[PDB]
Order: sequence, then C-alpha cells, then structure tokens
Amino acid sequence: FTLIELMIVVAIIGILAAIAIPQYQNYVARSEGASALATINPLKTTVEESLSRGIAGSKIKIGTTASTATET
Amino acid sequence: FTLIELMIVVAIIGILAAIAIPQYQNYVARSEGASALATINPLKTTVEESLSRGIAGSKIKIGTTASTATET
Repeated sequence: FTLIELMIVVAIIGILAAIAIPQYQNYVARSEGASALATINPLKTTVEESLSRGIAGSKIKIGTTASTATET
Repeated sequence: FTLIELMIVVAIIGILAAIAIPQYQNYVARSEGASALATINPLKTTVEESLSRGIAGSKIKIGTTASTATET
C-alpha cells in the first residue's frame, strides 16, 4: 500500500459524499389525501340508496353488523 | 438511485394499499328481482284477454308456435 491510493480513495469518498437530496414530503401529503377521498366517496351511493328506497335517516350507520329491511 | 426515493415509493405503495371496499351484493340481488317481475308481469294482460274473449284455460301456453282461433 502507498499514500497515492489512500489519498485518491479519501478524495473519491468526499466526492461521492456530495449528492443532493430534494424534498419528499408533499408527495406523501398528497397521496394521503388522494386515498382518503377515494375511500370515503363511495358511501354516497349507499346514502342515496337508503334515502330513496324508503327507510329514514339516523338508522344509517357504519360497521359490520349485517343488514335487514329497516336499518342499513 | 438512492434509498430515500425507494423508501418513499415503498411507503406510498403501502399507503395506497389501504382503500376500503364496501358491500356490493344487495345491489345485484335487488336488480335481479326488479327485472324478474318486470319481465313476468305483462303476461297478465294476455291471460285476462284469453279468459275474457271466449277460449277456456289450459290451452294457454308459452313459447313461439304461432296462434289460431282456439289456442293462445
């Protein structure tokens, strides 16, 4: 081993240790909103169906408790 | 390529892989019944016509075998 190789390696290390990094927060901030609406939009179909069929409001809830001929 | 971009992509993939899916069986179950009755209701007109014209029952059948002055 010599000093030339070691110095060249040290210089190349510092050279590589200079890559810039741009922002990456707005991407996730927008992806979260693009998914929230896509997930909570389809409920309007069920709401309109329940309001136009015959049953009144209030009884319309969320979860997984089966269904019947009165509550949705 | 760096690790920041890859990790952000992996995180956005998992974020997108979270959209909920509501039920979609009652819609078809109701559409089938809404079509069955709509298809098999009009036969009452022909039944009443055949019973009020003069010909008796029994001879009233279904299919596509033409018609005459006795059978419907």
